[PDB]
Amino acid sequence: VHHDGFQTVKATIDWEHPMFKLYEKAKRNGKWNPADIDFSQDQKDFASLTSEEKISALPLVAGFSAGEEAVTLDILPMAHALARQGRLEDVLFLTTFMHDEAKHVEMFSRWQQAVGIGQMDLSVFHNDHYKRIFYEALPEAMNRLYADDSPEAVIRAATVYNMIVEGTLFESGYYTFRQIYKKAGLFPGLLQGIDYLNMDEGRHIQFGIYTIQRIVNEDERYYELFIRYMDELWPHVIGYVDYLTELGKRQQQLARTYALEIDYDLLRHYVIKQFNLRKKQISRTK
Amino acid sequence: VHHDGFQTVKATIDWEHPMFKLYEKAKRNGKWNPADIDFSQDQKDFASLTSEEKISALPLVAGFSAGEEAVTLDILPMAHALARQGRLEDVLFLTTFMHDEAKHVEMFSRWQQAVGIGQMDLSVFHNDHYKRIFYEALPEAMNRLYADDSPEAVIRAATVYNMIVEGTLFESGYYTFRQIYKKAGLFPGLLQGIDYLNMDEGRHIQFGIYTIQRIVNEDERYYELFIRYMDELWPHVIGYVDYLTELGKRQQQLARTYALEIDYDLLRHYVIKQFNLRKKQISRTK
Ligand SMILES: [Fe+2]
Ligand SMILES: [Fe+2]
Ligand SMILES: [Fe+2]
Ligand SMILES: [Fe+2]
Ligand SMILES: [Mn+2]
Ligand SMILES: [Mn+2]
Repeated sequence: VHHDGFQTVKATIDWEHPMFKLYEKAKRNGKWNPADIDFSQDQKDFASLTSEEKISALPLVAGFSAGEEAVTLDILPMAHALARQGRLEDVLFLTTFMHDEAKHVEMFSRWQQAVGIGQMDLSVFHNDHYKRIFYEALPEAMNRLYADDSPEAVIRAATVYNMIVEGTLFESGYYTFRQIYKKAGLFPGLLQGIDYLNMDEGRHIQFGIYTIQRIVNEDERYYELFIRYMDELWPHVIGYVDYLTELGKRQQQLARTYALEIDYDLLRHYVIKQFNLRKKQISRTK
Repeated sequence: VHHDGFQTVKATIDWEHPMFKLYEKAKRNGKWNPADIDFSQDQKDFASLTSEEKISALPLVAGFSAGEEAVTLDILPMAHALARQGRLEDVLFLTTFMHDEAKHVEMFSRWQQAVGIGQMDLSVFHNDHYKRIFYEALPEAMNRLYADDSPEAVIRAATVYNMIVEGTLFESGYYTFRQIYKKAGLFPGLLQGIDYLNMDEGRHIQFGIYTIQRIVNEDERYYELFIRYMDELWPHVIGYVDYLTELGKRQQQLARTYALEIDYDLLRHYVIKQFNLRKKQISRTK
């Protein structure tokens, strides 16, 4: 449907808008290029691994590649909904969000190619709970926005996308990967990639917090909605975590070899901790 | 609706895809930031102008600010349609397309703020023909893709967006602005902005050419469709050009003052020339 007018012809960008300020930061700090990462050492490292050390790494890489791909694709409806509501600064910021995700998908896919598992189908490490979140709930909640951009639909989208997928699962997965492979001294290029990624994702969660909070601010009721959508997903979050935990426990060599005490009961608590932490960034009134 | 799987878990990005290669170039050459442009001289220049020299510049700025805003918003459905068709490399490239446009809107809006016309409503320089293209035909053709992503709907979208708006009108408008204000020595910051912009837009047109050509390649019939949608818009293109021409002719001082022979009959022929040129980049068979 038509345009009514244009904000930058009638007025200007709102230079003080919190999302314009996040946009300015995204440009300043968003310069990294996955094509510049030297993966030659990751290649040698992965080859040097035994065939069962090799698979120890792959479940997490399978959850991330798919994860980054899904969120690259599934942010588009948010951008549309907010655009149609006239929230131009939000939209400007979301262009950097989307391009960041594109680079995240790119980065993992380059790592897979370079270490020589590009031809390998990693779908086999997505259990039913992973599919529920990434193959199903994430795209259902975002796509809904094309026909329903009610406060309730926008809170639920930002909750599933930003608070659970990015704010709980990805955050914990970055922590985990660094806890394990940084201590072993493995996969320097990938870890460099993860670090850049982790920095981008700091902005992304700030958009979700801003979005959920500005809706909650209109009406307290929406707070209980937020808490509820969080608790609804939790079973699928921990059920993916158990599945991974249980995979990694039946492969103990890399932990033995590189001699790393993978405290699964410490990772598990980080997930639990991230989740509660996200709840605390939304207040019933603010 | 659900995801079936993920290309970067089953396989990798198609590193040889023409849109992945355009994505890589966009990252390398897409580093400019409008926030870094020094507009202090543009401010002094605009103040130094007489009040009727001042308005000589504004119609074109009004067509561009709105123009950049519209295309920032109206590329989203293309990204969605291609995403839903599984064209991941296209989508990656389109993240850079969208962010480029965000910066284009940003750049003009900064120029308006800096020269002190930010509070001025420039909508008054959008005649009926401009509205037909930008307020109406552009968003109708893009949004259609949400419900109809037939070859025919995708060709028409790329034609209106990339071949007419960007490939004909914007291209000509950049040429014009540089023909006039570069020769006068005015508005150095804006021209710097326009130059960066013109470089980004080289990639954008290559996506539209790629998109139209890959559809035409399936079936010659679509070529006549392409030519026809081009010819349908032309009246609105030249009717905006006459309106501008006719504005600039009833303001002759800046042309007198800065002593520039604004050959309107040379600009007019550039528009005609860009248009035919775009037709020639699509072949009935290739
Ligand atoms: Fe993210
Ligand atoms: Fe289960
Ligand atoms: Fe463009
Ligand atoms: Fe007319
Ligand atoms: Mn990401
Ligand atoms: Mn542009």
